[PDB]
Amino acid sequence: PQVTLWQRPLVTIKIGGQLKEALLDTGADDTVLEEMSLPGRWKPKMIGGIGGFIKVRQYDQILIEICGHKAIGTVLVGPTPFNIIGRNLLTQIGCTLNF
Amino acid sequence: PQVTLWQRPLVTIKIGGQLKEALLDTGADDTVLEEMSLPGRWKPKMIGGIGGFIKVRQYDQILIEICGHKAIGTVLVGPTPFNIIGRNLLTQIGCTLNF
Ligand SMILES: O=C(Nc1nccs1)c1cccc(CN2C(=O)N(Cc3cccc(C(=O)Nc4nccs4)c3)[C@H](Cc3ccccc3)[C@H](O)[C@@H](O)[C@H]2Cc2ccccc2)c1
Repeated sequence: PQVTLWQRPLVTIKIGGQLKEALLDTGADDTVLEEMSLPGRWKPKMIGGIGGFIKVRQYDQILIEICGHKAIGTVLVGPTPFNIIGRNLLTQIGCTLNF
Repeated sequence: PQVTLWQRPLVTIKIGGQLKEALLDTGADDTVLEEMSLPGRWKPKMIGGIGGFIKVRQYDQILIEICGHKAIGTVLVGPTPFNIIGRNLLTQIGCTLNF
């Protein structure tokens, strides 16, 4: 759908049998999700943002349905204020930025 | 123009007589530029990012060319690692997110 930027672009995602709300985020290379339970294995990782670096658990390849659209990729779970869908999944649902 | 997100969506801005590149960031409510020489005076603000919070100078009423497009807005200048243009200016250059 087309989404204007007068408001945060949040979408509903279902991950892991749970529904979440997440921000669509063109500056983020990676999807980062607030602490939640996934089944399976993960790797420790660190990413930086404004403010600092956080240590995060890298899970792949997780199925996520974002709006209607299914995608599979790496998600990282950690101490983020908000669930962020970054460009690794945005490419997968065909998202463009248009001005 | 239409950007796909296989790379980071970078644009040239002209800000304060200086040419820079910045990231078009739908997740960022506020535009934050690395420290630079801006005239005029300002107010301290803090904003929060993913690794915590950063303290920045707030200038209002700043002219930016972002691609061909002039906008006038609030710019925070401070300890970011990238120049981010956020939704306060994105909305002025008429940016849409599309999937
Ligand atoms: O993959 C990532 N990093 C990797 N590291 C290594 C490999 S990959 C990664 C994934 C998600 C987010 C980010 C880090 N990140 C942020 O920290 N901010 C804070 C931000 C940026 C700009 C403005 C504001 C703002 O307006 N804050 C405000 N607070 C109060 C009022 S306004 C906030 C938000 C997201 C956000 C919003 C609210 C709370 C928390 C975060 C941006 O929207 C993101 O795109 C991105 C920007 C960025 C990108 C690269 C390096 C540094 C910074 C990085």
